[PDB]
Amino acid sequence: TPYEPEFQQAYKEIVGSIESSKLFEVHPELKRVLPIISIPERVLEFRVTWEDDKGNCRVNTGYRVQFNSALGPYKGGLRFHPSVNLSILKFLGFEQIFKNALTGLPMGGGKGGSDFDPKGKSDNEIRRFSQAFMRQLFRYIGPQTDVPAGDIGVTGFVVMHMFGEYKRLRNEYSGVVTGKHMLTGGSNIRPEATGYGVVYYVKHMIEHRTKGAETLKGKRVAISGSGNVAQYAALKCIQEGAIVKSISDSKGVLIAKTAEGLVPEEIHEIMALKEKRASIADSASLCKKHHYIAGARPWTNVGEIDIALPCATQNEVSGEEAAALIKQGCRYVAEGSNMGSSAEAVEVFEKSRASGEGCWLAPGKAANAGGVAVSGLEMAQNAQFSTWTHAEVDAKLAGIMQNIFEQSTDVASKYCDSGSNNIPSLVDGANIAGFLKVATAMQAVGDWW
Amino acid sequence: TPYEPEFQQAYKEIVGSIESSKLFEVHPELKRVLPIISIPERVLEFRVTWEDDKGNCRVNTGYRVQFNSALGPYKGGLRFHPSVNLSILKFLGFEQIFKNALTGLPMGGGKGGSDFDPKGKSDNEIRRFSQAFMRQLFRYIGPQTDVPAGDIGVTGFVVMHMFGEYKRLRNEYSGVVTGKHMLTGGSNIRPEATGYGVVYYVKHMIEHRTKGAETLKGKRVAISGSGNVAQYAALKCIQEGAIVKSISDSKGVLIAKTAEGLVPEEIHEIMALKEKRASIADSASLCKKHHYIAGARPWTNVGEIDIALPCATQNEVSGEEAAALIKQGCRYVAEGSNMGSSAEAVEVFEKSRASGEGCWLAPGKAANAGGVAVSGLEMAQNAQFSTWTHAEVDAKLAGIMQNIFEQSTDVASKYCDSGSNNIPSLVDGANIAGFLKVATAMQAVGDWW
Amino acid sequence: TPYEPEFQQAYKEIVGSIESSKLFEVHPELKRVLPIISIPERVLEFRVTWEDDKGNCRVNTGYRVQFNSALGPYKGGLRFHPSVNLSILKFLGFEQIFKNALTGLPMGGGKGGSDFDPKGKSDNEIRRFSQAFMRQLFRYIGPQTDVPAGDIGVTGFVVMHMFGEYKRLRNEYSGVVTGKHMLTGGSNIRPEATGYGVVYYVKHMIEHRTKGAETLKGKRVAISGSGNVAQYAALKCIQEGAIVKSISDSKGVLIAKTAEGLVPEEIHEIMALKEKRASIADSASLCKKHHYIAGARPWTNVGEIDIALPCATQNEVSGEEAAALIKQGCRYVAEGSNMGSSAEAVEVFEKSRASGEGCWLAPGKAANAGGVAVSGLEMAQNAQFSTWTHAEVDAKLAGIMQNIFEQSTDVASKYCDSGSNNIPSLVDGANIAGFLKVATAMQAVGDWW
Amino acid sequence: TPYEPEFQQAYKEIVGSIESSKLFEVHPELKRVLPIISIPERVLEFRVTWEDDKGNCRVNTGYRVQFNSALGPYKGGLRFHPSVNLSILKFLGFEQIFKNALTGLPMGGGKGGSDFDPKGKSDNEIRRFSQAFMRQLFRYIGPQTDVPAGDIGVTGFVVMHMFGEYKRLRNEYSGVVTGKHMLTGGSNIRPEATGYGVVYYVKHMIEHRTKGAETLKGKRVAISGSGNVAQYAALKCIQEGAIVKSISDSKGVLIAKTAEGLVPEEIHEIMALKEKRASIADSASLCKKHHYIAGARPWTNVGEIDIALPCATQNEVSGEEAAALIKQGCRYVAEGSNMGSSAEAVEVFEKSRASGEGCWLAPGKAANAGGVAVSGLEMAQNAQFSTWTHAEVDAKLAGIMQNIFEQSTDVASKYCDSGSNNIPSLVDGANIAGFLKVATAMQAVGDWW
Ligand SMILES: NC(=O)c1ccc[n+]([C@@H]2O[C@H](COP(=O)([O-])OP(=O)(O)OC[C@H]3O[C@@H](n4cnc5c(N)ncnc54)[C@H](OP(=O)(O)O)[C@@H]3O)[C@@H](O)[C@H]2O)c1
Ligand SMILES: NC(=O)c1ccc[n+]([C@@H]2O[C@H](COP(=O)([O-])OP(=O)(O)OC[C@H]3O[C@@H](n4cnc5c(N)ncnc54)[C@H](OP(=O)(O)O)[C@@H]3O)[C@@H](O)[C@H]2O)c1
Ligand SMILES: NC(=O)c1ccc[n+]([C@@H]2O[C@H](COP(=O)([O-])OP(=O)(O)OC[C@H]3O[C@@H](n4cnc5c(N)ncnc54)[C@H](OP(=O)(O)O)[C@@H]3O)[C@@H](O)[C@H]2O)c1
Ligand SMILES: NC(=O)c1ccc[n+]([C@@H]2O[C@H](COP(=O)([O-])OP(=O)(O)OC[C@H]3O[C@@H](n4cnc5c(N)ncnc54)[C@H](OP(=O)(O)O)[C@@H]3O)[C@@H](O)[C@H]2O)c1
Ligand SMILES: N=C(CCC(=O)O)C(=O)O
Ligand SMILES: N=C(CCC(=O)O)C(=O)O
Ligand SMILES: N=C(CCC(=O)O)C(=O)O
Ligand SMILES: N=C(CCC(=O)O)C(=O)O
Repeated sequence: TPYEPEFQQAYKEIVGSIESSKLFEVHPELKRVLPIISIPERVLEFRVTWEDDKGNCRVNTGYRVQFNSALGPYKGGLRFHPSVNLSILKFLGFEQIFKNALTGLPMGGGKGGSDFDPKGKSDNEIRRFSQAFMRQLFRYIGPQTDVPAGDIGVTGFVVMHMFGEYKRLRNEYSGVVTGKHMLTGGSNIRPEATGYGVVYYVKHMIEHRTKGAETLKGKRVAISGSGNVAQYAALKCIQEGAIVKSISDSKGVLIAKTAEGLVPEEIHEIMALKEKRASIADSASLCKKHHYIAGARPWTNVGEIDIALPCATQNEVSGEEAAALIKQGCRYVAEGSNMGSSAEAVEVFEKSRASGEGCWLAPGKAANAGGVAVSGLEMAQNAQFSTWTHAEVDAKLAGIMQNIFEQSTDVASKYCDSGSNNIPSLVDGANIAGFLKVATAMQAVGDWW
Repeated sequence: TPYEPEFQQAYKEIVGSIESSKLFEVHPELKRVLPIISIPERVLEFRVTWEDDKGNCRVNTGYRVQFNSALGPYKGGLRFHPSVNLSILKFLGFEQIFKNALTGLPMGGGKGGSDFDPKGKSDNEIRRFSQAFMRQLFRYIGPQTDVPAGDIGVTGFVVMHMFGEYKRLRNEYSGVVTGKHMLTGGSNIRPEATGYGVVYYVKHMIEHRTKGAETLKGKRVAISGSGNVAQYAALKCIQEGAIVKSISDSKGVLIAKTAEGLVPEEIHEIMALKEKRASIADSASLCKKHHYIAGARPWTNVGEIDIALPCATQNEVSGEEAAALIKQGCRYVAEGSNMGSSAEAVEVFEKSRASGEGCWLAPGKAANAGGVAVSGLEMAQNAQFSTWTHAEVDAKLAGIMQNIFEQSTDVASKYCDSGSNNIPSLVDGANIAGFLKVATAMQAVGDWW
Repeated sequence: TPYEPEFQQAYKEIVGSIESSKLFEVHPELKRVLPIISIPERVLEFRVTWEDDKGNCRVNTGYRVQFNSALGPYKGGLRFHPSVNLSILKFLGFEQIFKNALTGLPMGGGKGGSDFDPKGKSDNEIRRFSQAFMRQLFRYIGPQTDVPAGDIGVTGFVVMHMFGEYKRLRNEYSGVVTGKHMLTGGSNIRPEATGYGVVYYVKHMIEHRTKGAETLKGKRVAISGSGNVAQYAALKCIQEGAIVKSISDSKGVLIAKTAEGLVPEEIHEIMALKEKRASIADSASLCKKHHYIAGARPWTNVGEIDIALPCATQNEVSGEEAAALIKQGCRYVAEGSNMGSSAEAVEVFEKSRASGEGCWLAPGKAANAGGVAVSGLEMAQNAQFSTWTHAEVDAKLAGIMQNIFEQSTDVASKYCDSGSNNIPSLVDGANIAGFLKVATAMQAVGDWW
Repeated sequence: TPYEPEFQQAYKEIVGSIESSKLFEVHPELKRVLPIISIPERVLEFRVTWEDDKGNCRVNTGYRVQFNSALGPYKGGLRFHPSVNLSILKFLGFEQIFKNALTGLPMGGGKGGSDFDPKGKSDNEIRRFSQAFMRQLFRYIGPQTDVPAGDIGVTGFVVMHMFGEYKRLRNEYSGVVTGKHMLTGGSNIRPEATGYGVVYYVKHMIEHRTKGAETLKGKRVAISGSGNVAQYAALKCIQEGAIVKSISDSKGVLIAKTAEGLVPEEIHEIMALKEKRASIADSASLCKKHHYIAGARPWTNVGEIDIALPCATQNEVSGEEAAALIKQGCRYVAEGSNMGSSAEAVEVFEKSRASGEGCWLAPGKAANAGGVAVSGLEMAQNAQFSTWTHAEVDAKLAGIMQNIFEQSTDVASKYCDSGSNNIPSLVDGANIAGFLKVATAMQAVGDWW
């Protein structure tokens, strides 16, 4: 039995929500599910051998965790980052079970990736790695078996290289991956889906907490990250009349120097930088206009703030940063990143919600579900031999995020207690709602009794 | 060439309708189809070895008759009953060809099952048997090959155990079976579909026979059986304002002691008894309130009656019972059960229709088609990556049953003669309509020339 | 549960040997095997549609009984005869389990065929039927799964058409069938193997019964049948210095009119007749030279006789014929045909052995095993990428038949009682030896416990 | 990157032999192999769900490490022990690469198993677990892909249950596993092979070290373990005229109380105890006759000794025990167990060899190779459709062990230095010989360049 801190972190939060609720008082038989659900159905690791631009034989480790398939084929992204290991991918894959359950679409949970580092690699090297990766993975996936997509380090470029290699090796053209190109079975809204869905979720939070007194307009938002989720979270914020006060990467943070915050052209500039695996610091002009802080996160540096959207990586909000956010005025936190808040930050936010200023955390498995939701929609369009409009997909996305919110608050009211401020735990509601659905389907298919 | 009485019975009725009609005068080439269509495309038998709760090695025989696939993949239920043998399953599978053709959905015909007896078995034993059965069957079925579901003795519990075992063994999540759980690709209305569709069919019969003078409201209905088909036939009858005067099982019959008949809470009580494989006699309270007759069928015991719905098993209405029904006032018979009426009962009812009181039999292959129709709809929802509403499925079901009625009366008028009472044979119309469609598709795919 | 007389006959003889022996006194747990072993692992039936020389759409039923695979892949011949049905093929497939066990080669037991009648068909029609048959069967067989060969009505012509169709459909060249052509993975001695092995077995019988006082030289032999087994039994008899007094077909019997009996040129003439599906009666010259009896079997017509070799079909020796054989001097009977002796004939011969003149029956599952033995050798040569010499295969065949004899007498002495004449039952010894081996392997692989 | 101590231990010893030798001076390009070879080609983990005798849903983790396939299909045993995890199975699978290379047979290296604990389980539970395990593994193995067999906790009973389940699920009868039953493609000598091969290896050690002055006769041997390897090592020792002074299990050690040591009937008694998963302590009579020490290993308790055969598990000889062995007279150590000697014990023995009393360690990857060698021979017999005699297999085994010895000493002389006592390192020679072969084949197939 090995040391898997991130997996254990994610497991402890979920199980804590469940065990602290009335669920096992009402349904004591469900206790039997926990030892079973927490062992993946299957894990694959494989050597990935590839050739660099200098002709050297290179090697990296690849993985696919197929955690749960009670509700559908395994579904979840691929992460290319030098930190990747089994522990991280188990955290993500376990989260993904419950997140996918919340969407209402027929998707099991999985996650995979490699310790391959895209930084410093050419597009040629990345194509070659992608192809080599898929030459290991193809036999273990399929449109009704396991449907990947892109997570950290895995762009449309990578996903599409993988689609191409699968279609060649299996000699079929199907919905094996999502995040595809629009000419090859892609969905409108898929690039935008995660970040748009985070912001949709926040609109439901503001409505509920203010009992309809306020909207997202004029809210000051601190975003971290500068990739797929952060970009479109920032762009949706701006569309909705909110103020984007920060954006960040692994090297530092850009703090807007105007009360109007960052504007769309600036997000597009950063998008172009990240397409070339460059850093925010590499725009001399953005840095001179705004306030660039090498080595820092946004949270303690953004001044007065209303919303925080962690959109980079796990454990990117410390307990100290959570408390600083609240002192700076923050009352809504929604995780674009998977497990963005550290365990200590979760506790700070949950105590605020219960007893303090009422700062309200939406967990990633609810708030960030828009991406995998629109992936499900991509699967549906592929099966239907159809391509829906932007408006059609966005409306479905909005309806899904609303349903996740409603499931979360309904389940929290049924099994939990909100505390002094009467603000239900989105953390507890998402965990319990997702677990109950999966456990029920598991029982039907024979996974436990 | 072996003795297969039930198969021969079912074959003789179908062929009699066809040969007594003008069909082969108009299309003499169709005579060539009969020797071909009546040999199944394929039959599988397999040993099913399993372990009882005492640890003993047990064995039963399993089967899948894949009768015809001109119109689609094989489709039809699985029956667990100690009577099961090849003859019975051929009867059912041959019927199923024509029934499935009538639905208008792309479904071939098949049937399977085992002589395994669920009575006296634990849920644990039933899970184990289900899994063992599917470990024999899986290689011969698939979402575009052969899609089973539940018949006598095969509940959602069994179907879902089988789905789980298939998905594990084939490592894919697809519409391999219908009658699935709502969290795992099930359809709304599927449990209700057969019994609801029987009653829908009867409404068309009353409208036609009374030329719009009467409705189902207030009609006194004798139901046999107490399982999936009988339960929802009884509940639909009550919803429609009819009076349910009986319900039965293999041990006896409950006759209502009030003119109001049985009420929904009583049907639900019986439903709960049957979930535990108990008998009607095991409710002391139901028996004390009503009139329980050990060892009897409803037909001669229900007093005055308007409709008879055989919803248990084949050959459950004798010729003597048919005549007694008519003396008791019965003018509509609709088979929920497959081949519920004995050959002698069919003749009594067809002569009544032609020349007597006008008592009108709807054959199972028309009246009971709602179940496999909604199975087809479940296949469509699975393929579409969609879950339709209850209202949406029920409306489709109603439209299918109406279309089966119209096909039946249209074809009877075209090729047959109704006799003195001008009431077209639903028996003959269903048989000829179904046969013509299948024969036409067979010719296209090369099965005959 | 259907009427399967031939299966029941074969089962009753085997089980009688076992239950009348000490086996279940020594190993009482083996009683549990009988209900399991007697249900085939799998049965396939399929429609076989084909086109005659006049262009008509024709249909026949095909079958493959896969009875037992504890010792190896299913193995056994295909029979084309209008009598064929499931009962007959179950008899043969059940026999084949035990026969294959006796050979010592890794072969399970199965049998298949069709009610297709080769008589009156052209070679063109037979090619077409063969191909159609294999287009149904191919997915259920394979070199390590189920390896057919030719039984009644299935010649090398048929087997090779089937090989060709399999290799095309599966795009591989392997030992899927035995009885192949020498240019396509055939074995030397395979055509001769059954009839040669029968005569080898008889040599062991004469040695044992006469305690080395006599040989096969000069023995007068009555053979029935005129196909693959009879031909080479007759030719081996002649090589060994015995006298062939008869040969027969479905239309009548040729009795030799000389004490020298039939000569090889006459057997070759009949071979050529049977290649064209003609009858013995169609040689005017053979009939004029010898004594042809329309409608008769040899047994009561051959005059004085020492050995009887039933080599046509099941139940071709009545109890009355058995008694007549003994009155005519017969002291050895060896079944070339499967279950050649009727149940009443078996009893006559077993009582003779025990208490009378000492007439000694060798059951087909021992005496006729040479064919499937050399099939196993063909499988070994295919796997090895090798073709052994005639001498090499014949020596292996001889060694196998000797080992079957030794196993039979050793097991009979261990578990049975020979009676007054001290001649062990070859019937009982073969049945018990074969059953013990299969039961032991079944237990190891989990088929029973 | 996780903590994998056993894997790291095994890797460090191998790489130390290689890096301390002249190999990379002669062939510097081989340095590139180490980062590649040490990442498995593939790892599978899977949940194994099963039912205990009380009907409870149980779960365990299963694994198959497919480490290297340059020389053949993956090959190596399955271990059922509550300690099992990925680290242990990687140690074993990495060892297995090199061991399999040394045999000269075309076998890659792998290992798998489960944390399932057979102790306290019924044979029924073990059958059920075995079957469930194989229902997870079957798709990832095959006769030309990955061929398992039995390691700690995996008996013929388990292996054969697994064969049965594979043959059912894949519908083929092939050499998917080795260690099979003799009626189902087993090899003679396979049960005996590991322990016999250890003792064969020791005979070569004595010949070499004493320059032909001494033999194994009369040598006093301390054996640990009491399972498959220990039993047949003890029985071979006795056949060869050596004295068995100990045998042990996880609960304690039996020290012989006579100078004649243990006799074959005593080993057979222990064999029967271990078939029932009982302990040595459970024989009151053995314990009363001899000297039983609860909680102890043999090494410091056996008195004067010449040979030590660790035959239980990894790290079962401490550095202190190694030094005590030498003080007690031990001059030969041969590992029946994989990595039986701790790292500290290896160093004690290698310094003795180099500079001290000349105590000589043979590593498991050489000494214990007889088991997988005879597995390879079982694969060859299966492919050939043949069963070789005991004598034939034992002669091949003896020839393999001699060849492993010769390869080891030849390679040690070529690339290493023996030290003062002129006794070549069997440790270094096995590691380098095995690595060079695998690296060469890897290069040919494109695994590195
Ligand atoms: N994409 C989806 O559909 C989706 C859906 C749900 C949730 N998520 C989650 O959203 C987060 C971001 O994913 P993405 O798709 O936007 O990936 P992305 O496009 O690769 O962007 C990741 C961003 O996070 C930063 N980052 C990554 N790892 C970091 C680390 N260890 N320390 C600090 N900064 C780090 C990167 O910095 P650099 O630019 O300096 O490299 C970059 O700005 C992840 O937690 C992911 O699991 C993604
Ligand atoms: N389910 C479908 O979708 C479907 C569709 C079309 C037609 N059908 C037909 O409808 C009938 C009932 O099926 P079901 O799904 O309702 O099965 P079910 O749930 O198993 O119920 C069967 C009922 O019939 C009784 N029964 C069964 N075999 C009997 C026999 N030999 N003698 C007397 N009573 C017997 C049972 O009595 P106990 O409760 O005492 O056991 C029970 O009340 C069958 O003819 C079936 O083929 C079913
Ligand atoms: N071939 C093998 O390797 C093999 C091995 C072991 C045992 N057997 C058994 O040996 C017997 C003969 O097989 P075979 O391969 O020699 O077949 P074959 O070449 O087709 O010859 C069959 C012979 O038996 C006659 N016959 C068949 N069915 C008959 C019936 N119902 N009534 C009377 N005569 C009948 C045929 O008469 P016509 O010539 O008039 O048609 C013909 O002479 C069978 O019992 C078979 O199962 C065969
Ligand atoms: N079998 C093969 O072909 C083969 C080939 C090469 C090498 N090996 C190696 O040989 C060794 C023994 O394998 P085997 O096949 O003989 O297994 P086995 O039949 O299961 O016997 C294992 C023996 O070792 C003892 N044991 C196991 N784990 C132990 C632990 N953690 N602490 C102390 N004692 C322990 C057991 O004690 P209990 O009886 O108390 O349970 C038993 O006496 C292993 O290292 C294995 O990898 C086996
Ligand atoms: N990266 C994902 C989802 C990938 C997908 O759309 O399957 C996530 O939910 O974190
Ligand atoms: N039990 C069935 C139908 C099963 C199905 O829905 O395929 C029937 O039509 O009798
Ligand atoms: N016809 C056979 C054997 C066919 C074969 O060689 O597999 C028989 O044993 O009856
Ligand atoms: N248990 C094994 C070998 C298993 C096998 O024979 O494949 C070993 O070498 O440790």
